Amino acid sequence: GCGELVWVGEPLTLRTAETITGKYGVWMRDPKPTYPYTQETTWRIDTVGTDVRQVFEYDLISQFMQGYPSKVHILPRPLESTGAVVYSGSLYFQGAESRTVIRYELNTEIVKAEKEIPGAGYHGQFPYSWGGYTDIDLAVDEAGLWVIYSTDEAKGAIVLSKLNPENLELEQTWETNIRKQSVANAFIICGTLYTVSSYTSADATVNFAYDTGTGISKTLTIPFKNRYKYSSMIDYNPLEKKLFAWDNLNMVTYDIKLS
Ligand SMILES: [Ca+2]
Ligand code: NA
Repeated sequence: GCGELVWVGEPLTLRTAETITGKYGVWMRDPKPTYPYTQETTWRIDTVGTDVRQVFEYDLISQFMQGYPSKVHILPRPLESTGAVVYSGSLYFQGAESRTVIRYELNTEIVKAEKEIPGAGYHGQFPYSWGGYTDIDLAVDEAGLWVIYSTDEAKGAIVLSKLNPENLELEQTWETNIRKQSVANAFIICGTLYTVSSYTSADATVNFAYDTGTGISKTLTIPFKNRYKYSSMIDYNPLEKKLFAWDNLNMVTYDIKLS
């Protein structure tokens, strides 16, 4: 079931990139798998550079952890930063040098939808604290697809919007009081946005929460370890109920507990 985050486990390393192209990146599974994929299917994008187009796909967890990809997709336009997600058969990613979110259907390699996130800063305006052009961060939780960003009107505070996964329309929007560039990353669990304090520390914390159901903001002190000292991506998977992260070449996962 659902609840408030109360604990994060130790990071477990599932795969380590062998080249500088994977110093930062995004890896993910689909919380709503659709044919021909399953809950084991894994995608990995090494995101260093300026023409990021290769998406590595692995049918099996064993292949993700020990082998070569089973398929490589070449995106039709370059991707920006580490914020992408996979949801219900599509990769949702941000176009390079844009505030455009793109829905790319993985089995057909068809762009099904594109949407400018209204007012969103991009390309170094409202990144997380490490930089990396992390202005726009997609998220999946128990209720579906969201996007995390900021705007000039919000003065750089985290804004989050629920997204229609079919056509990318914004369905509802909330404004927090958390400066986006003051936190290392963020993710959503059960409709509550959580932030991480530091991308370098072994003794970081999950330090803020904003509950979209109640409008209430809280401070937290839940320990969070950046084992390799440079976490570029931290997302939540609601099917596995785990955090997925990318830390200085390493694809890692953290158990959690909800109350
Ligand atoms: Ca995130
Ligand atoms: Na994301």
